[PDB]
Amino acid sequence: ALFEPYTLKDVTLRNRIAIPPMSQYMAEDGMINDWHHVHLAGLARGGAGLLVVEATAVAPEGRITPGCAGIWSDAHAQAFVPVVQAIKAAGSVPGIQIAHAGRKASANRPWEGDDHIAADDTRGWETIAPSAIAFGAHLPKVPREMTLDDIARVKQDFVDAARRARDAGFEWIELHFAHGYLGQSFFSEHSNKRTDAYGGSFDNRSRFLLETLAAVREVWPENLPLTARFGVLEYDGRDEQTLEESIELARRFKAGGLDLLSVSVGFTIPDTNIPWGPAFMGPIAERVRREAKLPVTSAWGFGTPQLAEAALQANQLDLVSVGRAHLADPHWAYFAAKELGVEKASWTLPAPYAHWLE
Amino acid sequence: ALFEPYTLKDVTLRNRIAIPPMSQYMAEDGMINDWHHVHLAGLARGGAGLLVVEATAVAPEGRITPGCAGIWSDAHAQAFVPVVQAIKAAGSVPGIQIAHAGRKASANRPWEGDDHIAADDTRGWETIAPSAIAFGAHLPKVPREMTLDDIARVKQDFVDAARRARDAGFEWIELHFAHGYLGQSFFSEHSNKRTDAYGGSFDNRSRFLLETLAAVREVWPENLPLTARFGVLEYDGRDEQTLEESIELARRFKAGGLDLLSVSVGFTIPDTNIPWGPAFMGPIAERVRREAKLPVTSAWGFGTPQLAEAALQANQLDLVSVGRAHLADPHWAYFAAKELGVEKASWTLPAPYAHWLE
Ligand SMILES: Cc1cc2nc3c(=O)[nH]c(=O)nc-3n(C[C@H](O)[C@H](O)[C@H](O)COP(=O)(O)O)c2cc1C
Ligand SMILES: Cc1cc2nc3c(=O)[nH]c(=O)nc-3n(C[C@H](O)[C@H](O)[C@H](O)COP(=O)(O)O)c2cc1C
Ligand SMILES: O=c1ccc2ccccc2o1
Ligand SMILES: O=c1ccc2ccccc2o1
Ligand SMILES: O=c1ccc2ccccc2o1
Ligand SMILES: O=c1ccc2ccccc2o1
Ligand SMILES: O=c1ccc2ccccc2o1
Ligand SMILES: O=c1ccc2ccccc2o1
Repeated sequence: ALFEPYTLKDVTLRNRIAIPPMSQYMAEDGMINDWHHVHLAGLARGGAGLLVVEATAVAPEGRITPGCAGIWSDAHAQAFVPVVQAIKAAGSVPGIQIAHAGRKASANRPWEGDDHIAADDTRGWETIAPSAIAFGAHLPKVPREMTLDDIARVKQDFVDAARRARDAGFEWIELHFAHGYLGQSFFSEHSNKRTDAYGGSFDNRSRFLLETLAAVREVWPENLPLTARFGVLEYDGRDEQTLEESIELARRFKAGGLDLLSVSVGFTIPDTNIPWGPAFMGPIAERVRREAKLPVTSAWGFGTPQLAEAALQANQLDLVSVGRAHLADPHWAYFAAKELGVEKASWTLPAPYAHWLE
Repeated sequence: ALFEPYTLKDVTLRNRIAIPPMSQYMAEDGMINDWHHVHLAGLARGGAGLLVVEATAVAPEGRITPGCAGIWSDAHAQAFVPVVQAIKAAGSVPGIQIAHAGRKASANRPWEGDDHIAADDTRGWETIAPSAIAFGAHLPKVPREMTLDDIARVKQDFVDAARRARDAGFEWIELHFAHGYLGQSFFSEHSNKRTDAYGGSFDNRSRFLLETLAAVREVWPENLPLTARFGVLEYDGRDEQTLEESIELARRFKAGGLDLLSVSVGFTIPDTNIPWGPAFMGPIAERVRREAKLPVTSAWGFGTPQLAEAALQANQLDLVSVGRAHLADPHWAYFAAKELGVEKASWTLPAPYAHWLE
């Protein structure tokens, strides 16, 4: 099942293996470079059906860190063009995740402290969010409460980013509404304490996300998959109520033209108890898929090829996202094809490799 | 031992893992392209101490196939510059193998027949060699016997190639005197039937190789390793006599400034019986190392990390060359570091990978 193709709108993936967005923290002032080119091109040649580029900020302040990729100008977008073209030459579908880190912005690279940047560090910047409340823990900075104009500006930033992504040749877009960043923080009552149209009720908390989706849909081609990543629960002791609301929003996403949902955990606050384990998201993704009638992918521990295969056969997932295993071995799809007994497994790879590995 | 550094002349490799030349057959009219850039850069980031670029023809007719890389003009050399710079940025030493395919030239890509190109195929060309005798089998073309001017011209081609390699920034050069191509074919009595100064006696058969080495040494910096690959036996029933002469030539190579010998099998003729097996070259490489007092590397089946480690501990090898395992997994050095219990094995890789794999 892992090596059956998948067709969504006009796009066909050669298999069900997706490489999820994985931030590299190697960009400079948002501009990607040869780190990203070789990294992504090498992954595409590894055999995966879909490669989703790391979180790419729609605005400078929406980067997580000083090394995050950005697409907030045409020059930033044009930098993606040769990379997109290399992914395509390798036969993988190029996708990109567009993002805004919200209150989690202005942080250090994970191997450089992983924490909010010190006040007098010239690299740092003010963060913005639905409400002036800090994440806490290693991210204690209190964000600035967004004005209605801020909200309009960020929505337009998402539109501009999607427009650029389209024109750079991406065939698959993913709105980053997960992992506690801006979009996730608008939906969660933990972080959203607004009393205007963007806070309070379920309708109001959903509003930012739904409007951003609608605005993006105006510029993103109908025949190319339009997707999002969304944390559907927090493991914060409110899981049944949170999952119910998240599934309801997924229904609204679908009605608003969303083709597939990448199902994640919220990470909106630090005080949680996540039951980490191989493929632990499987049952959650399946419930979203069933109850919203929407294709899904998810991640965490699917680098064991048999787990990926089991998830697909059980219809918990439509695509299986495999992250860290691809940092370890960019040719993981070849490893998986062998593990699963695929005919001519070496031809998961391009000829100059496949010929010799048969 | 596999992860101890190695210093040769002014060059220091971060470990004893070498990626040997592996032809990609993806070049056009000798010019390399983004296939080679991403392929080589990705390998460099995988952790290997030394990356030797595939056989690169010193002249158009010295390509094995229409897809082989070339360095027979300054424009061909300049194309290597960004690749060399990427290898260095990744902390690997960039080397290159310069070559002339001799009677084995003008062949199809291995996945396109692997045989001599048909007479009326517009891609083909006349081959040149010490004597007009065919390899046989899948390479039945009779080469043209080289004139003394041909020999002068090819030596100068090797000099020009080494000069270009130097200027492109390579830190390690390997003369391809192995695998039945031009250099190997001059040394072997099977293929060299000349009656002039370049044939007959051991001195005469060695001459082409020794003069080419001397000529190259004039332009290749003294402080950068000067090496060659050389088939030391054929498994043709003449192994003791052939090994004795090959070791004698290795002594002459050393006296003439050779820093390290990549020990191989000759492949000069098809009628042989090679005892293929994991690390089977080990005992042969050790005998050359001992009897010529010269550092060596070799290859074939060392992708099993424990075999690589054993070879080094037994002083059979100074560097271990690992080829096909790197086509399967460009991050093989990381796999090896884990297998061998290296401290902080993930940091065999660059930070954007290592941080997450610890
Ligand atoms: C280095 C790294 C970078 C990541 N970057 C992103 C990102 O930019 N956006 C995102 O939504 N998830 C990101 N993730 C989360 C992954 O997409 C994925 O969900 C996670 O690694 C779990 O899958 P795995 O066990 O196969 O690695 C990242 C994960 C890692 C390890
Ligand atoms: C695809 C491929 C290309 C190769 N190209 C070259 C080459 O250009 N020059 C050379 O001397 N050897 C070449 N070789 C031989 C390798 O360098 C090496 O000796 C051989 O693969 C055995 O090592 P291994 O078992 O680790 O693969 C090539 C081997 C392969 C599989
Ligand atoms: O959305 C994200 C962005 C970055 C990241 C890094 C490590 C782990 C998870 C992550 O999720
Ligand atoms: O799988 C492939 C096959 C061919 C190719 C050519 C150039 C660049 C990347 C490529 O990837
Ligand atoms: O194949 C791999 C290798 C390492 C690793 C580390 C963390 C998570 C997943 C991983 O997968
Ligand atoms: O010198 C060489 C050049 C190419 C090659 C291809 C496959 C196997 C061995 C080889 O050796
Ligand atoms: O190992 C590395 C570390 C950094 C780096 C930067 C640019 C290109 C390649 C690189 O490789
Ligand atoms: O790791 C590997 C995987 C495949 C393979 C095939 C032939 C020779 C060596 C190999 O090494």
